[PDB]
Amino acid sequence: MKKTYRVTLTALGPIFIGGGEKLKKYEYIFDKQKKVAHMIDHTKFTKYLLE
RNA sequence: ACGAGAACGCAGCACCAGCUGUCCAACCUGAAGAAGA
Repeated sequence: MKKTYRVTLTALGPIFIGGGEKLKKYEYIFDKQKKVAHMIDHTKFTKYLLE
């Protein structure tokens, strides 16, 4: 018989699963002073470029 | 000066009426977006 089991996972360390790779900053912004990286809303990015 | 002369085997008539090319059936099975030193 089939028995379901709800599973909870707590990452003790950092866990990374990839979905894509990007080179130096083209699809994101990196403020080196504040150690903060911003990902640009790409459709709003192209609307802004058109504007 | 023919057992012969003259004489449409012709007229009207729907190969037509009823009937599902239908019934059953997962595009499915397995696979770490991942690793040197």
